[PDB]
Order: sequence, then C-alpha cells, then structure tokens
Amino acid sequence: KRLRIGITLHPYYSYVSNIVGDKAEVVPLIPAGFNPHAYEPRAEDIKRIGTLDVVVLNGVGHDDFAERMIASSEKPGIPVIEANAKVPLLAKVVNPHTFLSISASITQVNTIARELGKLDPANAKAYTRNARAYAKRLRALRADALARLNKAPAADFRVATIHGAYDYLLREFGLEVTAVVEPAHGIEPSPSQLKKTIDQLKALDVKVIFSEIDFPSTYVETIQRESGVKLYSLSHISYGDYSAGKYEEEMARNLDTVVRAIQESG
Ligand code: NI
Repeated sequence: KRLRIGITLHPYYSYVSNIVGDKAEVVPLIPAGFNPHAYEPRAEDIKRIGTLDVVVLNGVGHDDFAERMIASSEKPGIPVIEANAKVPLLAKVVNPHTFLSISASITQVNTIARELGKLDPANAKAYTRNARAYAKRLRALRADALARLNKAPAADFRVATIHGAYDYLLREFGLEVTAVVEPAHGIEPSPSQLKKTIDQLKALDVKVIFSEIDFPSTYVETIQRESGVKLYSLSHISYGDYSAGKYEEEMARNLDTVVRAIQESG
C-alpha cells in the first residue's frame, strides 16, 4: 500500500526522500559507508529487493551493480525508474555523474516524481508539489553560491580533477575540465600515468586541481608538490549516512569551493 522505493547512491536517497516525504519508504540498496565504486553485490542486499515495489536508477553508468542485484533477486521484473531519461549528457565515455549538477538534479527529481506518481496515483499531486518545492531550494542554493562570485575566471583558468565527477558541476559556471588524473572511472593511475599527468599539468599551465573528500587517494600530495597546482577538494556525495538533506548540504559546499577557487585566481 505505502510504496517501498529502492535507491542506489546518496544523491538519489536525497531526491526520493524530498519527493515522497512521509508518504512512502526510501530503502538504500547498499549500506552506508561502502564506496559505490568498489561495492560487490552481497546476498543480504539482493534479498532486500524482494521487499520493494520499485527501484530508482542512475542507469547511465554509476549503478551497474544495481541491475545485477535486481537480476539475481526474487523480483527481476521489478519496476525501474530511469532517473536520467530526460537529462542531456556529455561526451569517449558518457559521464555518469549527472547528480553533481543542479540543472540535471532538477530534471532527475521531476522525472522521478512523475514516475512515482504513475505507480501511486493517490499521492501523484503531493509528489509533484514536493518535487517543485525541492527544485526551488536547489535553484536558491545555486543562486546563493553565485552571489559570492564577482567575475568569471580569466581565459587561462585551466582546471584538473582526480575523479571524473565534476564536468556537469563545472558546466554550471560555463567551465570545462582540462584533465582528469584517473585514467578511467574510479581507476587509480599507474606511476607512469601519474608522472605523465603531472607533466601535462605543467605543460598546459593548469591552475587548480579538485581532489576527492569522500574516498581520497594517497598520491595527491605528490601532484601538489611536483606540479605547483593549487589544491581544492570536492564531495562526490558518497560517504557516510543517507539523509534527505545530504545532497543540498554537500552541493552548497561544492559550489562554494568552486567559487572560492575562482575568487583566489585573481
Ligand atoms: Ni564516480
């Protein structure tokens, strides 16, 4: 009767909780504290799918584990909400970190609310109303961060990141990522690859590097020393407890750090 909705990543817990409020139950597929990049399906977690009515998926490359878990469960035909159905992607591998964008988060929130409404019509109007209030808060969060930005960065403001998570985030400043240290999503560089990346940061005069707060890497100190590139850190919104407010709290901090990096470039 009261929908039981599965989620895969922390941002989706925040989206669904804000959409449904107390009208439905939000169930994480994997426990808090586990790195979703390294998570391997456990029997205990696959069992949980059998008690759900629907699973919300990133479905564009950040939760492949969830499709495998569903296939191995008691409900392989469980309804699935493809959150990114209406989201413009980039770019050669499609970047799956659409949740680290205010505009793409609003699109995903609206898609989730519409789809949950079709599954639970008695609550369709409430889900729509809640999604619109949540989208208003996300726009305000972005406006508040931009209220601290004086100028756009100079033409020479090149940016690098350790994890390939921030292309959508930086796109909201009209900025691009020159280089990503990890050769592929969540893959540590070899010593030869890291040396080549350091050489590239120097050759292209990269100004800043955004590292990971969530599951940090031990070679970042070497990059800073060897390249002279200013270091800032961002959240993939993937560490610790699930909470309705996690997404907005950590995105506000992400946007403030990007603004600070630009402010400190001049
Ligand atoms: Ni990632």
